Amino acid sequence: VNSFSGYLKLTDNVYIKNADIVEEAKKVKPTVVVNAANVYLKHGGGVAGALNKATNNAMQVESDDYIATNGPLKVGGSCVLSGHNLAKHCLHVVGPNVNKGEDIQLLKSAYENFNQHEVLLAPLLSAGIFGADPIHSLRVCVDTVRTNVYLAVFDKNLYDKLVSSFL
Ligand SMILES: O=C(O)Cc1cc2ccccc2s1
Repeated sequence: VNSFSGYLKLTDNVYIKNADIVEEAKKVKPTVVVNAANVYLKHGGGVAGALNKATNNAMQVESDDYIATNGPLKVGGSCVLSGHNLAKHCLHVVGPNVNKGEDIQLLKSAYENFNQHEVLLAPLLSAGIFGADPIHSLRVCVDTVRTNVYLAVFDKNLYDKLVSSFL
């Protein structure tokens, strides 16, 4: 038993809710919140900006130190950093950005990072401003992640569409 509330069950291990991931993280304070990162950990917009804004920019300060030491992530890759005021840990995962020309085939590699954590609060990787088809991203999630994933879909209309179209 855990602390997540009002999620629809999609599969044995995947749950979904129409929720702001920031508000969800503040309420639940999960062990792991997933950030929809880029390889530079430049948290300008979307989930990264909203999460970063909610940390008062501490996520970006930590991230710049991480990049200065380690260099950029790989598309499909991840790193674990602090969750600050939102979670124990933040798993920064780089899904391919279709709007930057990145290969959508790397989405499965991105979701494999979630398997290193027993429970995660996560967004829909490569969807929204990443340019991928969110229906596809949910299918790859369900077909790749074996650990317990709580998907927070921000967009109301998109949440309804994902549930109604889910096989
Ligand atoms: O939750 C949503 O509505 C769908 C989105 C996924 C995502 C990923 C990165 C950046 C923004 C967004 S919006």
